[PDB]
Amino acid sequence: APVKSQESINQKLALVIKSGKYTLGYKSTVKSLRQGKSKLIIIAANTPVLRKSELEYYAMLSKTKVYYFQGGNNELGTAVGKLFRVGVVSILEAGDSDILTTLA
Repeated sequence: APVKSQESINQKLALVIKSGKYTLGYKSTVKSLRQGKSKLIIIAANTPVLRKSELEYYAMLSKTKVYYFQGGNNELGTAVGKLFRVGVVSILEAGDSDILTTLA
């Protein structure tokens, strides 16, 4: 999270989710990252050190990037699912906008 860009990652990631391949929620990401073919993970959820370290480990095993958006509330829920607050996300094919090569 670059200081002002809490809207930009939201907008660009929803703009991607319009047709690109994503996953939502801890088990969903963990599964999908253990499936290797991920490229970018987002953590916008109250995620402690061991929990982030596990996601970060799968983002290291898979040849992936980690993006912390850990506002301690729900700020990416806006882009992804609107209802749940746990903004833990990952993207596998951004076949829409360049997010995994610019938000890199």
